[PDB]
Amino acid sequence: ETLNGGITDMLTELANFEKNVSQAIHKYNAYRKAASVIAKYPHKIKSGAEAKKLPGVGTKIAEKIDEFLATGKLRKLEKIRQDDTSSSINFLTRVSGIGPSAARKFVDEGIKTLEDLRKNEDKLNHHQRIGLKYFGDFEKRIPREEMLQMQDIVLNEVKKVDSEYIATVCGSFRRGAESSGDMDVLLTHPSFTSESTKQPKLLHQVVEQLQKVHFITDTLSKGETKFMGVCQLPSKNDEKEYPHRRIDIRLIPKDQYYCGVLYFTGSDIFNKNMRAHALEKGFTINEYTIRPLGVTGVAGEPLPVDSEKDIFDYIQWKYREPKDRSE
DNA sequence: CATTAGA
DNA sequence: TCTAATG
Ligand code: NA
Ligand code: NA
Ligand SMILES: [Zn+2]
Ligand SMILES: [Zn+2]
Ligand SMILES: [Zn+2]
Repeated sequence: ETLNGGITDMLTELANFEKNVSQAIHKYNAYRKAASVIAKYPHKIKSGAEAKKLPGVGTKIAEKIDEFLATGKLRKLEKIRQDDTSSSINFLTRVSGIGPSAARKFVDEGIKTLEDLRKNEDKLNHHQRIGLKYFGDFEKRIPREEMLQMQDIVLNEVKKVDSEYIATVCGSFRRGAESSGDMDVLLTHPSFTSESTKQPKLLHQVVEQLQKVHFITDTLSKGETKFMGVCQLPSKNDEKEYPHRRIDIRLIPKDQYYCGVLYFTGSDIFNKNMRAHALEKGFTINEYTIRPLGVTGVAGEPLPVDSEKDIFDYIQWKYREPKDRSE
């Protein structure tokens, strides 16, 4: 956690680089498991050979481990870090919609900068166009203060549209968080569950309302259950317009709402921990349900959930407010 | 690990 | 159809 820190950090840098700059899923996979185990190792690694005894650590990494222990650096790391091509890919990739694949491509053609991106907006698809457009605004955290206004809006419209809608804003924001990255709204409705062969309109009506009053300003991807756009609080009385925010809305079969809400609310750690617990308690938890375990090794039969409670009850835990879902 | 664009 | 990108 701090004993194997640089080691695991160097390893991750290395890993990540294989994967993006080059396309060596293998090495890239190498560094990762390695970085994974040395991370667990409960002792201060004092040398390569010592490391080496680890599962996943072979001679290559061992060597890196030595150089790094020996001199506080690494050559390949120094080299990479400097490498303009690689720097370039790492950067382009920051545009929402630009992944490694495309990043490499552009570079190839020679678009290495944000400005390059501009004169070449033609080479870019819709998503990427929007990502380019709100590059600054997207990089910005969302102050909770704003979160409350946004939530405020979405709730009112949702409701005006149909009163049968149930929406919950998940994420860190749900957990108390001072700021958040984007708004996640989980939605479900009664007339829509596991069976009841869809009802696309259900998601669409709402998106439509939202855009209607100018909350949603762009569509990154809209399908029949997941809408991915951009929103913005009305830039009030001039002098201060708001930053364009990322928003995601998902439609859920009402019969698997709370599992989902449970899930998305996190945190990753509360999850895993909540999940690990369900197991002893003789169950299984996932993004959509909770099924009792059966001795034959496994089992199914999706238990009926009416609120975040029932799930707790099931695994017979203490209801933990979202606020304290931290781990 | 699942959903959407796109070519 | 696959393969990318977001989560
Ligand atoms: Na080994
Ligand atoms: Na990106
Ligand atoms: Zn020790
Ligand atoms: Zn989020
Ligand atoms: Zn999100």
